[PDB]
Amino acid sequence: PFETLRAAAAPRYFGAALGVPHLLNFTHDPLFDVTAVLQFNGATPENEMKWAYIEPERNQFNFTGGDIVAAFSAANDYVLRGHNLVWYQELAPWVETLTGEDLWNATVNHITTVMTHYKESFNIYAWDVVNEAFNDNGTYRENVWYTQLGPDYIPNAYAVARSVNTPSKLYINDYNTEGINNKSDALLAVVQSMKAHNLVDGVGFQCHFFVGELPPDLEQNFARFVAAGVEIAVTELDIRMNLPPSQADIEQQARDYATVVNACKAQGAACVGITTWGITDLYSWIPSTYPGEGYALLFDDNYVPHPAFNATIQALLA
Ligand SMILES: *[C@@H]1O[C@H](CO)[C@@H](O[C@@H]2O[C@H](CO)[C@@H](O[C@@H]3O[C@H](CO[C@H]4O[C@H](CO[C@H]5O[C@H](CO)[C@@H](O)[C@H](O)[C@@H]5O[C@H]5O[C@H](CO)[C@@H](O)[C@H](O)[C@@H]5O)[C@@H](O)[C@H](O[C@H]5O[C@H](CO)[C@@H](O)[C@H](O)[C@@H]5O[C@H]5O[C@H](CO)[C@@H](O)[C@H](O)[C@@H]5O)[C@@H]4O)[C@@H](O)[C@H](O[C@H]4O[C@H](CO)[C@@H](O)[C@H](O)[C@@H]4O)[C@@H]3O)[C@H](O)[C@H]2NC(C)=O)[C@H](O)[C@H]1NC(C)=O
Ligand SMILES: *[C@@H]1O[C@H](CO)[C@@H](O[C@@H]2O[C@H](CO)[C@@H](O[C@@H]3O[C@H](CO[C@H]4O[C@H](CO[C@H]5O[C@H](CO)[C@@H](O)[C@H](O)[C@@H]5O)[C@@H](O)[C@H](O[C@H]5O[C@H](CO)[C@@H](O)[C@H](O)[C@@H]5O)[C@@H]4O)[C@@H](O)[C@H](O[C@H]4O[C@H](CO)[C@@H](O)[C@H](O)[C@@H]4O[C@H]4O[C@H](CO)[C@@H](O)[C@H](O)[C@@H]4O)[C@@H]3O)[C@H](O)[C@H]2NC(C)=O)[C@H](O)[C@H]1NC(C)=O
Ligand SMILES: *[C@@H]1O[C@H](CO)[C@@H](O[C@@H]2O[C@H](CO)[C@@H](O[C@@H]3O[C@H](CO)[C@@H](O)[C@H](O[C@H]4O[C@H](CO)[C@@H](O)[C@H](O)[C@@H]4O)[C@@H]3O)[C@H](O)[C@H]2NC(C)=O)[C@H](O)[C@H]1NC(C)=O
Ligand SMILES: *[C@@H]1O[C@H](CO)[C@@H](O)[C@H](O)[C@H]1NC(C)=O
Ligand SMILES: [Mg+2]
Repeated sequence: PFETLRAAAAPRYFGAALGVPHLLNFTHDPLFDVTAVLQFNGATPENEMKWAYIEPERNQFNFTGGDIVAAFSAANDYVLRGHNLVWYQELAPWVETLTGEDLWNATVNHITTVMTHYKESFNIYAWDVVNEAFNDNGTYRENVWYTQLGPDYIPNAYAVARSVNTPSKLYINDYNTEGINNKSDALLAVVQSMKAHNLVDGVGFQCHFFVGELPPDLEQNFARFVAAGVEIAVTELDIRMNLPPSQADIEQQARDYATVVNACKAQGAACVGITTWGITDLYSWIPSTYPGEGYALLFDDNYVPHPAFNATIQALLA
């Protein structure tokens, strides 16, 4: 109280994507784990619970990576989000050639085995069961499950997740759904249905934003999901800019983080937390995905806070 993100956010959590290779780099880069403990009280595994890592061959599970992030989280009594179970990317190659009932059987076994493991071992607050199931124009993404099983795979996946009987909230997660547009409309219609049918609890908004270009009706869109009766969370926040960073963009980034915080706070108890997709710019996915862009997180390459850090603290407290 009130100098850290985690303190300022209470009773909401303020989390970070944590990668196993950075956590285990404590010797050479202690500030990563130190900043995690001092500033954050939520965590999402960056990669190692994804299908390609956790079930690399059929019915052969590898929990090592997920267990490391979960244990770090448990030691610090973080809010832990499981991420993710059904997603067209970072999918083990053997899945992509399965057809029909065979594909569905593999998927049921994936969801059930992974969730049962973490039910018995750790406290998972929420699971991103299905990730990125829609296209920008509001149609269903034609991934392998859609192609083989049709649109019903989405509620069926939540049905399977429910049958594990964990105390985890079940979330659906996506990007470009943060404003009011075709994609968020489509997501909302499906969420309204699934919520009616007791299948989903939460909606995750990734919020991979570009500085000074946030969605115009961010808060209003959050509000209509909350009106549908789900909780929401900001799940993968970063706000990127062109490098080297201009003074104007650094200042605007501060305003943009505050804008996201305020859109969350406006929902009261229904918005449970904010997670940034990483801790420091030094390991951000952005400069390797968008060359010449970066400076997107709250701490720079030397773990010195951005001006956005102060703006986030102030918005959380106010
Ligand atoms: C289930 O899921 C699991 C979890 O995901 C999977 O397990 C993970 O699998 C991945 C992929 O294979 C693996 O990542 C790779 O690891 C490679 C091994 O690196 C480690 O070991 C080497 C070698 O250590 C030996 O030698 C040193 C000294 O030379 C000694 O100190 C060691 O104790 C050890 O000695 C013993 O063995 C030798 C013979 O090997 C004997 O001669 C000796 O007598 C001893 O018996 C180390 O050098 C590495 O150390 C680095 O990282 C650790 C952190 O864990 C640091 O503490 C350490 O200081 C050092 O850090 C430096 O390197 C890192 C990058 O590695 C830098 O970031 C950092 O700045 C430092 O410079 C490890 O301990 C590794 O080689 C490989 O590297 C990749 O990147 C390089 C670029 O450098 C590329 O060129 C390569 O191609 C690779 O892509 C990569 O990181 C994970 O380690 C592994 N486990 C975990 C927990 O994630 C599992 O496979 C899966 N199972 C399935 C699917 O079945
Ligand atoms: C575990 O912890 C360790 C820390 O102990 C982590 O290692 C560090 O990892 C970071 C992130 O990858 C690296 O930062 C990057 O550095 C490169 C340049 O690196 C070269 O130059 C370094 C500086 O060299 C001078 O200065 C030193 C002393 O300061 C002198 O000793 C030298 O002689 C030079 O005068 C040098 O230190 C580097 O180290 C190399 O040394 C060993 C041998 O010792 C070599 O074998 C290795 O190859 C090792 O690299 C190296 O020579 C920068 O270019 C990077 O900046 C880009 O990326 C940033 C984000 O990552 C971004 O903010 C920047 O703006 C910039 O991005 C821009 O440019 C990109 C070009 O690629 C564009 O793609 C992009 O879009 C954008 O436009 C970055 O700063 C550290 O070098 C590294 N430190 C060490 C000591 O290794 C390690 O990663 C951790 N591991 C895990 C798993 O967490
Ligand atoms: C809204 O935008 C979406 C996304 O841009 C767009 O959806 C795309 O539609 C086209 C067809 O109009 C899909 O193209 C393919 O058509 C062939 C048949 O010729 C199918 O075999 C494809 O199936 C996929 O699966 C194959 C394995 O069996 C793979 O080879 C590959 O993954 C194929 O894509 C597929 O139906 C295209 O896949 C989709 N894209 C996505 C992301 O869903 C849609 O047309 C737009 N609607 C509008 C503008 O009204
Ligand atoms: C998406 O926008 C287009 C305009 O190009 C519109 O015709 C269509 O009805 C919209 N889709 C949905 C699902 O609202
Ligand atoms: Mg706990």
